[PDB]
Amino acid sequence: GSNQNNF
Ligand SMILES: [Zn+2]
Repeated sequence: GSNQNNF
């Protein structure tokens, strides 16, 4: 799967 981190 794809992963995204938005701090
Ligand atoms: Zn993955």
